[PDB]
Formats: sequence, structure tokens, C-alpha cells
Amino acid sequence: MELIKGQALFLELDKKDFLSLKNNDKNIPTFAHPKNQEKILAIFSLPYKNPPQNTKLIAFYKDKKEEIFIKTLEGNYKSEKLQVENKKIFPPKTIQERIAKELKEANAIYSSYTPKALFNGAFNIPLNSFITSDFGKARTFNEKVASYHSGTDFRAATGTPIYAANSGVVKIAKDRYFAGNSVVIDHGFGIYSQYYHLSKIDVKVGQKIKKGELIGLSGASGRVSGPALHFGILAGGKQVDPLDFVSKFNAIFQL
Ligand SMILES: NS(=O)(=O)c1ccc(-c2ccc(CC(=O)NO)cc2)cc1
Ligand SMILES: [Zn+2]
Repeated sequence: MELIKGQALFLELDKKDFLSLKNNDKNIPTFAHPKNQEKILAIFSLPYKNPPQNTKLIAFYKDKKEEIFIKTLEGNYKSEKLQVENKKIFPPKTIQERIAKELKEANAIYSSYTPKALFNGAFNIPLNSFITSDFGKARTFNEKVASYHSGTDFRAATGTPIYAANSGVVKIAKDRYFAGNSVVIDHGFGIYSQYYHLSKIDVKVGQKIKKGELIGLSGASGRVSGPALHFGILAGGKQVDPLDFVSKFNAIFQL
């Protein structure tokens, strides 16, 4: 199979006599195919930075093993040539500490797998705006990816209402260093949506939020480049193309 880096892939497998799905010694969870009852699904993601050239998954069954080969593609992302090497930047220890703390808080949340659907049908757009900055915009130094845009940015003046893209449980609802005022929703199955640089947060941690329900007002908090909404999707343990994902997810979980 073929998958562009920084993208998610819903794998289809026979339900019957299935024991596990592995990638070397790291197990991948599975969930029901909502229409076809003889199948199950698994989300596989390739990171934008340093993906392997290829991947070999193994679906182990009671009576056999079933290999999946996935070729990694570069795709067609925008990329600007960097001039100054991404040298180890030297922040004040107060900022270093906050980033480290927030990294630890985030990793714990993003590997807190919930084995049921908290969502309700398809994802919707968190607002009815347009993309000002695509996902996957890379900054490159001697053909190596130094950094990239982990989500997609919508046009939003400060104070534009933002709504949850799907139903779920709120896991983060606060100001963070890089993200600014952040909302992060667990939709189940390792699927998390992200809403950053808000001017106002209208939800609490642990709160059940419905799709289409208001989560906050867009802002510019922690955003150097002016007011806008940053929308991100983490799934299969990786930041992925949010619109590519929504499209793939929605084709399965429509109604
Ligand atoms: N879920 S997480 O691990 O806490 C997390 C992931 C990504 C970012 C992030 C930081 C800076 C920018 C720059 C930008 O131009 N935004 O508009 C974009 C995204 C922040 C937090
Ligand atoms: Zn952004």
C-alpha cells in the first residue's frame, strides 16, 4: 500500500479469529467497522519528520499471519529553504521548564487510549471559514526537515466562535506556551482534535462536549503571526493532515 508522510490510514481487516496487529513489538489497537460486521479497523499513521522508507505490519490470527506492507511517500507539501540552521536555541530556564512540563502532560494524554467511540457521526469543520495556511508546510535545511506545520490554520478574526468538530471528552483547556489557549478533545480510539490560539476557552477539563457545540472564541494567543484558528488532528500517535483525516474518517462513520 502507499501512504504520504504526515497522514493517517484506516486499515480494514477480517474480524474473525483475529488476535492482534503489530508493528515490530508495538501493538496497534483495533475497533469495529460500523457498517460491515465481518471487519475491523485500525488507524496507522506516518510521522512527517523521519518516517521510515517502509513499514511491515502483521495481523496475527488464530490460524495464520497476514502481512501488510506500506510504502512511504513524500507527497506534495509546500517547503521553503532555510538559511540559518535550526541551532539549539537557548530559552530562559523558566520557559524550558514550562515546555517540558506541558510536553509531559501532553504525552500522557495522547497515549491514554480510549477503546470506545466518543464521537457522533462525521466530523465537521470547527468554523465555516477557509485555509490561510496548509498542513505540512515544511522548513528544510540541506534536504532535511527541520520543522513543519502540525495542523491547518483557518481565517478567523479575534473572537470568531469555534465549535467542536465532533463529540468527545475535553482533555486540555488552558494556556500553553506554544499552543496558547488550547482545547484538546478525546474522540476515542486515539483520535484527538486540537483548537489553539483561542482568545476565550468556554470548556473545562473532563467535560462532555457534543459536535457543533461551542468550545471557545478564536484569538491570537501564543500566535506570533496574528489572529487565526489552528486546527490539528492527532491519531495513531501522530499529528496528521486534519482534512485528509476527516475525509477518510467520515467516509466510514457517516451517519
Ligand atoms: N498537541 S501539542 O503536542 O500540545 C501541540 C502541537 C503543535 C503545536 C504548534 C505549535 C506552534 C505552531 C505554529 C503556528 O504557526 N500556529 O498557527 C503550530 C502548532 C502546539 C502544541
Ligand atoms: Zn498553525
